[PDB]
Amino acid sequence: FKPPPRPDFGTSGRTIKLQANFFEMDIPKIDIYHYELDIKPEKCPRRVNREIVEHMVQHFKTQIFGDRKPVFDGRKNLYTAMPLPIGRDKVELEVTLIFKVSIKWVSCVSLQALHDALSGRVPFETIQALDVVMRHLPSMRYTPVGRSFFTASGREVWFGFHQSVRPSLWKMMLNIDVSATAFYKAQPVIEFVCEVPLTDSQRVKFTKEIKGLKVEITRKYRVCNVTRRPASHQTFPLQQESGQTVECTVAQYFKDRHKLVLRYPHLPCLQVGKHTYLPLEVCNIVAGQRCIKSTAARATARSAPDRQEEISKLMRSADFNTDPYVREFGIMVKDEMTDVTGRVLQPPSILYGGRNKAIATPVQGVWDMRNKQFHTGIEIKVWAIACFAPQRQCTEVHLKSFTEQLRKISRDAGMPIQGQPCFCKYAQGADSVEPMFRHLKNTYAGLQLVVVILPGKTPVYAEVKRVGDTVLGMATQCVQMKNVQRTTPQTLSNLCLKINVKLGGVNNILLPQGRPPVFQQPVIFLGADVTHPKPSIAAVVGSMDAHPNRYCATVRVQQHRQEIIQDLAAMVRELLIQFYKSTRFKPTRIIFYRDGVSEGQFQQVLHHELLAIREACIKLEKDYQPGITFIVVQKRHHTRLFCTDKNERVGKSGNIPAGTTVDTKITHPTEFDFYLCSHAGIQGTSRPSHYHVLWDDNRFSSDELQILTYQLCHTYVRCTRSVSIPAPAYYAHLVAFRARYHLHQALAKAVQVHQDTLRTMYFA
RNA sequence: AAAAAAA
Repeated sequence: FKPPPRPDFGTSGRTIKLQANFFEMDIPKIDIYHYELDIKPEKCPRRVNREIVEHMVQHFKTQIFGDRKPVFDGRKNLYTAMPLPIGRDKVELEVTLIFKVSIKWVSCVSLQALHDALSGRVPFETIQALDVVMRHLPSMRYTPVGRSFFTASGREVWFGFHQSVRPSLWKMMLNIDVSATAFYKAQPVIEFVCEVPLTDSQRVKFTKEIKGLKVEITRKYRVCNVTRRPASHQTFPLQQESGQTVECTVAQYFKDRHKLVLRYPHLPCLQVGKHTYLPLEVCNIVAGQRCIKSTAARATARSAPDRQEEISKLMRSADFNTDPYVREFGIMVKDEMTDVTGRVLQPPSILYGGRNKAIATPVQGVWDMRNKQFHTGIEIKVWAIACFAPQRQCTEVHLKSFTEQLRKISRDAGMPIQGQPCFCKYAQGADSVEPMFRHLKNTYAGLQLVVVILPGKTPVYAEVKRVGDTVLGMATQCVQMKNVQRTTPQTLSNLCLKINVKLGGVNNILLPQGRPPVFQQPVIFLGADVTHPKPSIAAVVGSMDAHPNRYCATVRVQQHRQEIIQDLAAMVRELLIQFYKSTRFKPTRIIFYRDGVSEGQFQQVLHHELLAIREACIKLEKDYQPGITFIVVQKRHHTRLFCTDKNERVGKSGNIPAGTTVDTKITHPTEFDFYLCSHAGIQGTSRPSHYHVLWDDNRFSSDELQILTYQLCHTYVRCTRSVSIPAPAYYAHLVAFRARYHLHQALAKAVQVHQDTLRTMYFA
């Protein structure tokens, strides 16, 4: 039900001086007064209600407000510094040239409760109020997008920033970060049509780009569909002065009431609202809407000291300590970043294979395959290469050499490719793949892999994967034609990493000598993530080794945009059933890693998902009562950590080193959480993964779980690196994403995977 | 779809 109290802060790893974009807030101890605001009509969006309050605050200065300046939620909440005569109800107010406004007093918001909640005794309404104060004035000036703000200097990038009030130990802080987002450019639709008579293929793409967007007339209409018929032919039921309803072409209607004759009658019409039709000549896309979905990569990113400068530049630009509404309440936001002292954990040694074994020691989150080979190499006796690019643009000599080098490296990689390709084909057409794909497994018993080669963007990868893992059960490895003409000793080396484990092999295992005490008993590791598009796809992956290296995946479909997992009881049980079949043991502890859950869903996710993970254990045996560790991981937060000393920055990114852990200062005051940069930053500013532990029966310490989380990120089997999140939560992302390429019993039947592929990691 | 990182 409720999260556990933080056990400790731990003492592991070397200390490092850092900075965070958390800015301390000097909060007064006065009370805040909340007022509900019911305005008619209630249909108006966020921005208009803020203008209504903005107009009535000046209008009724003598009547009700006076010296005070009120902050506005944007909907139905209004906080003030000191009380108003409005208290006890009631005032009904008009806004002149139509809105009737009602200001009703609610309750007093005591700020000391926060000053007390950070030192014993977490009132959401108080933190809800402090954000409204800081959010209010930037909402006036800039265009708000969720929590972030943006301004205006066929997509277009708008540079803005993010703002949020977050609680921390002993005090309150303000989180600010530079943010950029793609926005649909304020274009006339005719140029929006131009930038993306129309053919059915020419037309159907435009409908995908503009559906659900808002346009104006040369009113506010949200587009629903793009007509098949042009303006000169599309009709609508027009009534006449007589009363009878004749059919009228949309081109001729503008020719009568609006005196406008269309220049582009051959183009279709934007359907707005039903029964309304608008041609493309008179429509401009509404400015200020976030885009739903190379040049965008150059504007984004920058060194970590570069981003650290922009946040401080922006902190100078806003100057929150001189914000008239922040002045009214007395809040003071420090102009300096918060100094935090993190800890860099030791990376676990990694045992490789072959008779020469070896011990890879990761430095800056990287090691190499050099003078090493696989812990459990899989010698491939036979396989079938199937290139899908023509010998007009490819040649046997490529594949004669591509396999020549590939065989040479797998010889060094520990999975010796001793056989030779049973056949080597050229085949084109996504449809003819399946008939060929059927004929290859029958010709060769003990067959393993099929190296299909795919040139550029193509939906054949969807069918090669759909027919590959769900039906017949053969292994499948894809590679672009761009990588068969050019073979560097690493492009092929990362391939042998994926292929070996996809054939049941073990590329590497953590040093068992140096391992936390949670491995003294049998323990299973789970990862879950939901990817939304109609149906949301949920995947749950479970540990199968005690190393732990090999995993197994279960993926289901569920309600559109649903973040909870109802089939968690079914999937965890099925996952944990496969654990006994492979390990011969029952896992004493379940370590659940959950991804994609915001704190607004913590009480909703933990309640159901922990009960489902307990329903899974109880269906096995009446007394199978292991310990559940519920860990929500977060990568889409906004916390940033920068190095105080230039002698600790790593690479051109200037980012923090791998294994940087933070328990103090900027974490949740009472509960148990921490930020952990398991990886090293190659590009831009690193975003350290945050782990909030909602349930823990296993009685973990802060150290042991932080080291366990760090060690699991090394166990990724697709690169010689540490990664963003632990491998279970990472593998869950692949599986739910792999099910997307599998295109209502048939959907679950399409997402269901074959038995022989379910044996190991088809997804890696 | 060699891979990680970056929105």
